[PDB]
Amino acid sequence: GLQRTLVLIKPDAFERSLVAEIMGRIEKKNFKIVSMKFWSKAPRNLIEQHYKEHSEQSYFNDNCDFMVSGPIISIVYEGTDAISKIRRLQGNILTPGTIRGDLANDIRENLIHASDSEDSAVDEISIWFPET
Amino acid sequence: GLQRTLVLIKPDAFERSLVAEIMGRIEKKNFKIVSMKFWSKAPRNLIEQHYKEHSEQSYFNDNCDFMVSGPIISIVYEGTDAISKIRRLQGNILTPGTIRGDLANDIRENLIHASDSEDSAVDEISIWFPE
Amino acid sequence: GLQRTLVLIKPDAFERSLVAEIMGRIEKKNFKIVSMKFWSKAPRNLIEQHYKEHSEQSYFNDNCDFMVSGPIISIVYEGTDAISKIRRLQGNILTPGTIRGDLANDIRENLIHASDSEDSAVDEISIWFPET
Amino acid sequence: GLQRTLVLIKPDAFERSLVAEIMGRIEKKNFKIVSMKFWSKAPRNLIEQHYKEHSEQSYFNDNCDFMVSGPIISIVYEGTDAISKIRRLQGNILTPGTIRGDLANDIRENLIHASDSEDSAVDEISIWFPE
Amino acid sequence: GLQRTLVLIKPDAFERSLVAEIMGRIEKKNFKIVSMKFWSKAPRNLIEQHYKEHSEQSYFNDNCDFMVSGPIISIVYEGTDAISKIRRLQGNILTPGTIRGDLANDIRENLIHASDSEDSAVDEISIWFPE
Amino acid sequence: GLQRTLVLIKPDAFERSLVAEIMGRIEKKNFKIVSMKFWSKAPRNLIEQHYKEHSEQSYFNDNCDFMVSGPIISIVYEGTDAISKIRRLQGNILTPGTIRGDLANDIRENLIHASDSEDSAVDEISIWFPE
Ligand SMILES: Nc1nc2c(ncn2[C@H]2C[C@H](O)[C@@H](COP(=O)(O)OP(=O)(O)O)O2)c(=O)[nH]1
Ligand SMILES: Nc1nc2c(ncn2[C@H]2C[C@H](O)[C@@H](COP(=O)(O)OP(=O)(O)O)O2)c(=O)[nH]1
Ligand SMILES: Nc1nc2c(ncn2[C@H]2C[C@H](O)[C@@H](COP(=O)(O)OP(=O)(O)O)O2)c(=O)[nH]1
Ligand SMILES: Nc1nc2c(ncn2[C@H]2C[C@H](O)[C@@H](COP(=O)(O)OP(=O)(O)O)O2)c(=O)[nH]1
Ligand SMILES: Nc1nc2c(ncn2[C@H]2C[C@H](O)[C@@H](COP(=O)(O)OP(=O)(O)O)O2)c(=O)[nH]1
Ligand SMILES: Nc1nc2c(ncn2[C@H]2C[C@H](O)[C@@H](COP(=O)(O)OP(=O)(O)O)O2)c(=O)[nH]1
Ligand SMILES: [Mg+2]
Ligand SMILES: [Mg+2]
Ligand SMILES: [Mg+2]
Ligand SMILES: [Mg+2]
Ligand SMILES: [Mg+2]
Ligand SMILES: [Mg+2]
Repeated sequence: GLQRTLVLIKPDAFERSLVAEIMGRIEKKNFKIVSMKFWSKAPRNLIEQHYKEHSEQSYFNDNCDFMVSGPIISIVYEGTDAISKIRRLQGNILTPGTIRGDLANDIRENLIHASDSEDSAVDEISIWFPET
Repeated sequence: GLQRTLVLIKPDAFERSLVAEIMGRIEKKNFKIVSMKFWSKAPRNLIEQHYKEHSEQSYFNDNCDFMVSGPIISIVYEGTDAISKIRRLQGNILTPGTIRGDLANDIRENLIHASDSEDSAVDEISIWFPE
Repeated sequence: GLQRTLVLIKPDAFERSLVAEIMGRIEKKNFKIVSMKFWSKAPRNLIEQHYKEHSEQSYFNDNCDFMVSGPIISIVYEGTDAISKIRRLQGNILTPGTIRGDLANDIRENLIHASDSEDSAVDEISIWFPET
Repeated sequence: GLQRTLVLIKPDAFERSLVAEIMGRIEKKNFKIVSMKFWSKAPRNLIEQHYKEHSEQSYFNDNCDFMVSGPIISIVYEGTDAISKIRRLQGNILTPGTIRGDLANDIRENLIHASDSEDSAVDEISIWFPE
Repeated sequence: GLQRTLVLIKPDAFERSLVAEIMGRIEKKNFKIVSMKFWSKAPRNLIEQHYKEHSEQSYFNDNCDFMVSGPIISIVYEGTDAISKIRRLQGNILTPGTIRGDLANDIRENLIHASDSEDSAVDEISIWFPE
Repeated sequence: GLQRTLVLIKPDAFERSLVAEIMGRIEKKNFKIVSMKFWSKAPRNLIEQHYKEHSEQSYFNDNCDFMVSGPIISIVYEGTDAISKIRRLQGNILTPGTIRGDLANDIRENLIHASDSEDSAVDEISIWFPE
């Protein structure tokens, strides 16, 4: 039933004034905020931990540089089937109706991260909320 | 082209203050209200009749309990291809862009019913609007 | 504390697809629907009763004709200080922020009626909801 | 891949006061206006050229009639993958989440046109914005 | 009393993706577009004429600079009491419920201009729409 | 011009799912989040300190009870004239167009606190963000 998932609101959301728009979409599907931190600039080690599965890719450093270019919010959301449901809400830039489908048009500047699995959720929550 | 369909706004929509949000999505798709009733509490007999096709399912009684747990609005909507279009608007909890997709996250508490066929529409309209 | 007020959603709201927009504004201020009726065309006697205080004015018949030109919803709303608060939400065509201020621009086609006093509320509710 | 595409806001959008709603959906996806013309009533020749590929279909003249029945806005939008993305945003009357999916319910009165290919985009831009 | 008024959507509205939001507030009040021009960068002369009455103020040239720092839309709107009503809709940065009250927070970068009188409306329309 | 102010999102905003709606209104007015904390339950001592100027009022204890009845968000916002502008956005339950005017209808459960002066802002920021 109940799950917790990790969401990042990305620097481009701040730049484009879409923070509340994104949070509102998750809130409207009835998911609750369990933990939340605002980072004026997230420490790079946290970002590199978060994206460690990508450490070998050509885009790794550039993506980290983006994620450090402005503020981030890290949020733990709770609700039924939260991991998959918030992943679906995130969507992609090809799918209207979703956060990325309605609001994003870039492979990197895509507004929001949501955990993609039970395993990744557990790990991302411990990165951003280790006092847990 | 022109059809009529039956919509129920469920008790969870009242509890969560989403009645206008739901009705607004249908209105914006250019469907028109032909008939509408507000029930502070719907008669259990009407609920059991509405969900008669589910009477042998494990969830039948609990669902009926939920459907009488608060107010409901029954609406007849009219427009081109209304039955399937409003069904598509209803959607499901997995599909963002739809009413249930954007707003609901429960197998039972899912905000809206819309008729799924011509036969069920005629039957459901008859139930809520016997006049 | 708690009051009930009578709201009419006018034919122009139907014509312009603003029914839910208007109802949403009242719902968002936390007022609850206690009674509601949809009228494909309201009987004229009800409209003339509703506007009886205006029976002598030059605009009486024309206003009644408008109120009968399309569907109406009659709603009883309940909440703290409902009469005055919903009156304020209705507002007027000069006051942005209000239903009429944001959405209406006519002396007659102004989308919504809300009871203006305790006395008028009691009387309007009994017109539209006599089985009460 | 930066692209430019042609959008028409149709007379039904003006009639239904949905012009800003439509433009806003495109604006929110980060597409930029490159040029724009308002036509209180579009010259018929421009409409016939626009739908030239449809001249042998039974609906051609009634569709043209509709397209001159009220104002039109023609817009050149620019952005990454604009042709395909704005086409997707336009969507269809069956798919909620899109402009047509949320707002339209007719085969003819469907609110918006967006170029469907690189070739048609070049051609449609030359019709509405020959300069 | 049917009137026509001149509206400018300013470069900050384009920068902040608020063009449709602004136009939508006017559209929802039932005002109609009579003409519209998009300016990727407005000719400076047009801007200097528009703010001619301010030519002796200290902010004149910096204000002009801002007004050519990005695109502009000039619109002629029509409706009952349009000059006063659209002026009121524009509002000020202190008053929530209005365009500037909800969306702007600067003396210069304030999103929208609306004609403030019958005389200025006639004059502003002649600048932007001389034809 | 530039100021910082302290905002609390109150427990009733969480209960009614209005957190983003409230934050969205401030964001749209171009104010920026400088600091933010989520409290699943705020320490009563912090609440009593925040409302210290009310300690001799009849409603003090009940208000504190309410303020610890659910989660709160404390936010420092920054922008031009932030203290009074965000105060104006907060508004009151009588004034439509504002946060409390559109969304609240209670003397206690009123969704948002915003600092009302420079002195109270410095003091309130110090309370919630002692760092
Ligand atoms: N191919 C490619 N991929 C990129 C580039 N920059 C960033 N990315 C990837 C890194 C991330 O996995 C993804 C966006 O961030 P995210 O939080 O992982 O979302 P998602 O990809 O799981 O849906 O985009 C890039 O420049 N090229
Ligand atoms: N599958 C399922 N449905 C439940 C449960 N509890 C209540 N329901 C209700 C909610 C659905 O709106 C209603 C009918 O759903 P179907 O999925 O039965 O819909 P339909 O056959 O009317 O088109 O059953 C439940 O526990 N499981
Ligand atoms: N002066 C004038 N007043 C008119 C005209 N047509 C309608 N009215 C009045 C009748 C109503 O009192 C008012 C609008 O309806 P309502 O439900 O009474 O709202 P309100 O006037 O109490 O705010 O407009 C009209 O043509 N001229
Ligand atoms: N298929 C079809 N199209 C019609 C009819 N009447 C008007 N039209 C217009 C609406 C369409 O936008 C226009 C072009 O046809 P299309 O390429 O199938 O649609 P589309 O690419 O705009 O989605 O034809 C009609 O009766 N049938
Ligand atoms: N008063 C003032 N106005 C400035 C300044 N810099 C740019 N402006 C511009 C913004 C105003 O829209 C424009 C015209 O002045 P106005 O008539 O007082 O404002 P308004 O009628 O557009 O609300 O002057 C400035 O520094 N002070
Ligand atoms: N006046 C009043 N205020 C109450 C009551 N119960 C709780 N409160 C709280 C809600 C207000 O946000 C808080 C402070 O309001 P003021 O009106 O005291 O605001 P301020 O002095 O912080 O600017 O007092 C109550 O019963 N009456
Ligand atoms: Mg990923
Ligand atoms: Mg179902
Ligand atoms: Mg009256
Ligand atoms: Mg086509
Ligand atoms: Mg001026
Ligand atoms: Mg207060």
